[PDB]
Amino acid sequence: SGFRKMAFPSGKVEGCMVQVTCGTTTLNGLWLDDTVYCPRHVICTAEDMLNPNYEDLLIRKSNHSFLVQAGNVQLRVIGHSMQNCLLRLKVDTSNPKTPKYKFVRIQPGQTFSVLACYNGSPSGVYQCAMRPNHTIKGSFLNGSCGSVGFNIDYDCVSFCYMHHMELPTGVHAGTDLEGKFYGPFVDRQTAQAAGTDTTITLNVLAWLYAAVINGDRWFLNRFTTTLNDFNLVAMKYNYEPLTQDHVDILGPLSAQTGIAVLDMCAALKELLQNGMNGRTILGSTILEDEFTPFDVVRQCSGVTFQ
Amino acid sequence: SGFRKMAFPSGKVEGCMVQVTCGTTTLNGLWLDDTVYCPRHVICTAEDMLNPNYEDLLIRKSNHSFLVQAGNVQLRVIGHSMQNCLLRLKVDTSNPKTPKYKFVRIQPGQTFSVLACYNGSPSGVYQCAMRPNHTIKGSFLNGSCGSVGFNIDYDCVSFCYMHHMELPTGVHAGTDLEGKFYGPFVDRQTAQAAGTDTTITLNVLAWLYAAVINGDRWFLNRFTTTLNDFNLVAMKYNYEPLTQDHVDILGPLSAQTGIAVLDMCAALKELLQNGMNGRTILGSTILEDEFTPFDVVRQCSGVTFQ
Ligand SMILES: *[C@@H](CC(=O)OCC)[C@H](C[C@@H]1CCNC1=O)NC(=O)[C@H](Cc1ccccc1)NC(=O)[C@H](COC(C)(C)C)NC(=O)OCc1ccccc1
Ligand SMILES: *[C@@H](CC(=O)OCC)[C@H](C[C@@H]1CCNC1=O)NC(=O)[C@H](Cc1ccccc1)NC(=O)[C@H](COC(C)(C)C)NC(=O)OCc1ccccc1
Repeated sequence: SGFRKMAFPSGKVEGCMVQVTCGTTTLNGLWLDDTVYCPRHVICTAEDMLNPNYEDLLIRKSNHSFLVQAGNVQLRVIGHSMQNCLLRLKVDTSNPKTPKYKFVRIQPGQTFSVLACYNGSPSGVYQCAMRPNHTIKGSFLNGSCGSVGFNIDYDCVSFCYMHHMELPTGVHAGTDLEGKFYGPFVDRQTAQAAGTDTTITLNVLAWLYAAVINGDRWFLNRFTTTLNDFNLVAMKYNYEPLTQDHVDILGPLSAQTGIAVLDMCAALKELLQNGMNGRTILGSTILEDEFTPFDVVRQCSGVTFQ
Repeated sequence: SGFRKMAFPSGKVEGCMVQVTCGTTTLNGLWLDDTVYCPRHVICTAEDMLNPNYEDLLIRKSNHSFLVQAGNVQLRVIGHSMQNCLLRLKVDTSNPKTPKYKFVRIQPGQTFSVLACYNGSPSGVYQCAMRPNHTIKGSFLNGSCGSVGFNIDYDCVSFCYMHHMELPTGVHAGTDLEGKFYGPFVDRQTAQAAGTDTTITLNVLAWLYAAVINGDRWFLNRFTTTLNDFNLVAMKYNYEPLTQDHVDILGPLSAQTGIAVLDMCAALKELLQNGMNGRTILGSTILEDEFTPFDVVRQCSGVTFQ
């Protein structure tokens, strides 16, 4: 029993974190086989973070412009190239701790673990959702750039995020490991703001199923709803519209609990309209939207506490 | 910016997790140097979990009664002994991945990271506080026994918890790494219940400081309180009494924000009496009590957003 925001074990990722220095700028890099990946803003001049031309900045660099440190060991850079908003540095040594890995671009509403890092040294690990507005609600300080997000399946690490910047609202923006930003953001310190965010409906429903699996039914009701009638309410409360695909994704959780998806939607409709009446769900006074259906299945028992 | 429940990176601990089997019972063990530590209830007969006499059960075992698996490698047991509620198994191989480590008994209100494990395989990592009633609000399923809790300072792992049991309320009980239970619990399936819990006042105050450091002041007020007058209110709302030692611990956070501890106590008094008026603090609609002053200092900027 219990239900916690749970990150993946971070060991396979810790073995890949290095420090990258260009001029007086230091940030984190990710070392896989003979390549080190890092945010390309490491090459920005101290004087110009507003209008960098990265092609013009990079052509002025040699391999020995870049210093790469893995623990106390210096890695010699033997090649470099830009890929979108990252740099790919070739080094003289393949990382002996390289795990089985893939690069994946995650989708809005999906979750991942973040390994917060400073000066190539891992400091903490926590779970994040990719928000509908393509930001994450992370926890990052100066020095955290190049920290990575990932998921693990069996023994394969799926890297999905590298950290680049903080927006005015205190939320975070970054790229996949091909260097393409999540959302409309750009790596320059020109004024940018996160779009309006939305509550991840699918995740709220998954979490209500988690609550039932774990033994709590207080918030259910005798009613049902149509998908379209639910969506009228969803719009009012700034929830994402529910789709048939989302209904199908919830099949396994529905089956384990014996609660039809549209019946759980009716329960959710009532919670939105009436509130929770001073009660909690899985220890929460609010409706949680950062657990996916996959996350619920991973963490909860396969046997419902009936 | 941001504020998240953040666990320590788990790699140093993952390298120590093994599987221990006696008869048909399998659980997790912790492998450090040439010793494997695990819950002694691994030796319980399938028929008797109510009244085991562990001395009588253990004397009936040989070294080869115990099977220890590290990944796909079998570790030969060459000695065994009971220490309180754990078994200490001596094995033929010292763990080459043994980190610098200490065993520490943590105190109520303090936090640690839990590495949830099944069949010797780490599955997830999350942060827990030791509750005043000596339980933790974990997330554990069948097979999780022997999962460990820890903190990390510099490169030293301070192990503080090994998991043994779940109580009727869905909360968790276990031992330190000397095998002594936290709280009045015993490792037998005789009826037991967690004592009434209390809110960790020191942590709530630390978290209010975190909110100020990160830029939010909405909940402050023009008032102060005496320690004793605060405690009258604390009793009413089931908060731990605040002591001068707790006031002294909050010195550094008070200094960084320019908010005197008793002034923050007045702010907290008002929040208890009046509620939060539909507002949130660090994204929370309630008062969070699972971040210590140390946790706040670890995670927040050393510069207040004034
Ligand atoms: C990682 C690098 C670093 O630490 O540099 C030293 C400050 C850092 C990660 C953030 C630090 C605190 N929390 C974080 O998540 N990233 C940066 O500082 C970004 C650096 C950069 C990006 C692109 C080109 C060149 C440099 N910059 C930002 O995150 C910046 C905010 O700066 C700080 C110092 C306040 C964090 N964000 C930004 O410029 O957003 C666009 C914007 C929005 C509104 C007004 C102006 C600009
Ligand atoms: C770890 C071992 C395991 O998985 O065994 C197979 C079930 C497991 C961890 C819990 C599983 C689910 N969540 C957990 O945190 N621990 C146990 O199952 C404990 C085993 C044990 C303890 C002491 C002597 C011998 C065996 N037992 C319990 O946690 C038990 C609850 O059992 C389950 C199966 C429902 C989890 N708790 C208990 O007996 O508490 C005392 C009590 C309270 C009220 C009425 C009767 C007894």
